Amino acid sequence: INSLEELAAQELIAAQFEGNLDGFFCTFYVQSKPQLLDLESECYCMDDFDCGCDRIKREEELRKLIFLTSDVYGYNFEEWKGLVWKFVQNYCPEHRYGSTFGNGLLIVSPRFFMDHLDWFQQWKLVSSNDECRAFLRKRTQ
Amino acid sequence: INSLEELAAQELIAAQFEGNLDGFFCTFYVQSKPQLLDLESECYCMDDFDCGCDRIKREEELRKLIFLTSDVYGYNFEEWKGLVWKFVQNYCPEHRYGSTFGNGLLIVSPRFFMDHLDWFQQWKLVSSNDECRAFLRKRTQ
Repeated sequence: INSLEELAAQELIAAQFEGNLDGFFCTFYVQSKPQLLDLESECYCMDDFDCGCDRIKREEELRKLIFLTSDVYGYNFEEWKGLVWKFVQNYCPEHRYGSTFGNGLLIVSPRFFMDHLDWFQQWKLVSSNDECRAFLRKRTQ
Repeated sequence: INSLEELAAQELIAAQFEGNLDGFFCTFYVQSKPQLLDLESECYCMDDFDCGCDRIKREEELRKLIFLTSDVYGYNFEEWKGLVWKFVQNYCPEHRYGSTFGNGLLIVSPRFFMDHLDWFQQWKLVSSNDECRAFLRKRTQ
């Protein structure tokens, strides 16, 4: 049922989303049981200085919440979006020196992806920070 | 022993620079023997997955080079500035609920400072990424 529901979405991504959910410096994956510990770090700055481990730890915390809140029926969808927005705010594109750029990773369950197909289709077309902020703004309904 | 040079700098900072070297999301200190090892991390990812450690290691690496190359006479100033650009490029403030809008930290030798005071005044009154881009890339003087 986990594979079975994951399979339909992965087939649906192939069919209608051209094999991917890449958006603006961020892509979504659709998995029933993600290996979230494989996406973590162990990070200490010594001698009490913000080296940037916090930024890392915050990113992991938010990816986790974005998944866990997606993996249940009926979570507040605007509050979910606000979490994505905080992730997006905290992301800082690892642009490999020259003119290269990379994508932040987020994960959502298959049930959630398939309750929100139109939304994930728009996600892919986001082209700026300014559009992104508008797209993720917490509407009432 | 080598404080004499630092204090000559600290006196000029207080006297002629309003007591700081803050610029556009970044700050210079002037130190003869900085404790760069204090300003460090020991952190790793798990998977092949880039968890954001690479950006921190790069930051330290560049910070240290920025200091070491300032700590001798006659280094290629344009190339020195090139390191500063790569540092700024690789920097990003941590953002959660707008504020805070924080500063990166660089350190430079007393003598390097005292041979480029004029350049350091211009560094302060930068206030955009494009002003930063131009100021660092354009042949000085």
